[PDB]
Amino acid sequence: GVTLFVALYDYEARTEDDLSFHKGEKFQIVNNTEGDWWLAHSLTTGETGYIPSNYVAPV
Repeated sequence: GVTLFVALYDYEARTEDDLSFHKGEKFQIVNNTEGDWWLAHSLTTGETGYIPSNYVAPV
């Protein structure tokens, strides 16, 4: 099945296509083949955007 990811720390986005999120927020990863910023879909907000991959861990 799928691997969800959980935020380890809060984060405030600083660029246009990045998500802001809270520790504990969960994500499905849409794309991880373009570097360390991953396109992710938040299970809290329903939004899609980039997250720093070191801010999450697999659930």
